[PDB]
Amino acid sequence: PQITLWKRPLVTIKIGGQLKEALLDTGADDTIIEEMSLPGRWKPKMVGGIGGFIKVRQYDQIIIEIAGHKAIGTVLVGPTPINIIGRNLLTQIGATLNF
Amino acid sequence: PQITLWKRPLVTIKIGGQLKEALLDTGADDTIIEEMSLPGRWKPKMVGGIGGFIKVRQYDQIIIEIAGHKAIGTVLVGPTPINIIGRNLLTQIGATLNF
Ligand SMILES: CC(C)CN(C[C@@H](O)[C@H](Cc1ccccc1)NC(=O)O[C@H]1CO[C@H]2OCC[C@H]21)S(=O)(=O)c1ccc(N)cc1
Ligand SMILES: [Cl-]
Ligand SMILES: [Cl-]
Ligand code: NA
Repeated sequence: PQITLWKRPLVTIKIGGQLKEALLDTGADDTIIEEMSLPGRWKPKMVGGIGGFIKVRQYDQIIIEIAGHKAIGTVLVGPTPINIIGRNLLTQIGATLNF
Repeated sequence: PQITLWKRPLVTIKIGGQLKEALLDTGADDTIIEEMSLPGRWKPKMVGGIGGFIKVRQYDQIIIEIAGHKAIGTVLVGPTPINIIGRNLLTQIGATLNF
């Protein structure tokens, strides 16, 4: 796909057996999803942005289908106002910025 | 250019005659720069990010060069942790997301 940026670049993802919508975010180092359960081990992390930091759970080796493209990587889970696909998984689907 | 996402997509910007670095951020509606002086009047705006909201100064019709492309548009100034180029100016320089 080529995605213009006139509106937010929202896509459908599948994670943990659940379909969700998420923002493709080149400004995010990491992927962060709103509170949900995921299997396996986790460790606590703080992640910071505009407005300050939030505490999240870091799960490693989680598979996510992103607009029909599979990726595996770390997923943070916590009180983010929107689900965000960050660079750690955007690389894996071959996403690039073009101008 | 075609910019991969293995590293942060940082580019040089020029605003008020000064070179700065900024992040190309598809997850940002709005361009926001760290504190600096800009001409004209400003308007109030609240910006909500991962960690809560911040107050910023909204300047309209500001001339800004981004990675060698000319844009003229709205720039917010406030305590962002990093200079960010959001979709309002990414559209002006013709940027798309591709995968
Ligand atoms: C601020 C950037 C350096 C980092 N952010 C990614 C960014 O794209 C967020 C992503 C985002 C989007 C919506 C709400 C919260 C965060 N956008 C954002 O805060 O933009 C604000 C300015 O324009 C506005 O439009 C969106 C909210 C405003 S972040 O959400 O804090 C974040 C930080 C670290 C990770 N790993 C993942 C995400
Ligand atoms: Cl990862
Ligand atoms: Cl104010
Ligand atoms: Na795991």
